[PDB]
Amino acid sequence: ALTEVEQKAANGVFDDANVQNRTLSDWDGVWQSVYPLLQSGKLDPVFQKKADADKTKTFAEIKDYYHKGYATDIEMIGIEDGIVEFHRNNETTSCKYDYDGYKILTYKSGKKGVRYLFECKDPESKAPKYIQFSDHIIAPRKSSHFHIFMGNDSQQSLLNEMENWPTYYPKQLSSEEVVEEMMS
Ligand SMILES: [Zn+2]
Ligand SMILES: [Zn+2]
Ligand SMILES: [Zn+2]
Ligand SMILES: [Zn+2]
Ligand SMILES: [Zn+2]
Ligand SMILES: [Zn+2]
Ligand SMILES: [Zn+2]
Ligand SMILES: [Zn+2]
Repeated sequence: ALTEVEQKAANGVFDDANVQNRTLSDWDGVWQSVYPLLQSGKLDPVFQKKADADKTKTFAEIKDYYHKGYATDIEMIGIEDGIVEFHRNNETTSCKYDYDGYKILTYKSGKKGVRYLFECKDPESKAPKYIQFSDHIIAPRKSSHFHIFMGNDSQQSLLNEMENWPTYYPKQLSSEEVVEEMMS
């Protein structure tokens, strides 16, 4: 359902003038971490497809890359009415996040991506002070899945993080629906 501008942008190619602000509501819903899907072998067909289409890396090497990438103990994330809550160890934290703009990044490959920045200003909240969404979308559209970076140092410290990117899909998807979306 993507305009070809959207299409190329999801592949990391776009001009800075086409990036646009996004509200937190683009991420409304209940989301499952995909790390447990990795840890149970259910994402293995993704890693094997990528391994078979690339001469430089083996299945195990791709699997280890995404094991590092997806690792997190935030199992679920719920987003609604301006509030993000993070599920961890049978407890949640939550905050009403304020939008703080976006940041356009150029990866070492030459591909580009956009991070959408939010900040918690609730002295009562125990949620992360800074979060960043990144989901291969650069202008308003309901997200299909997202990477999130979370931290309590600064937004810049998050901008530096390129190895760990907890990734989330809608709760209702089965592991096979997740695998199918990932192979596209
Ligand atoms: Zn620019
Ligand atoms: Zn090797
Ligand atoms: Zn709730
Ligand atoms: Zn509502
Ligand atoms: Zn919970
Ligand atoms: Zn991605
Ligand atoms: Zn790190
Ligand atoms: Zn996708």
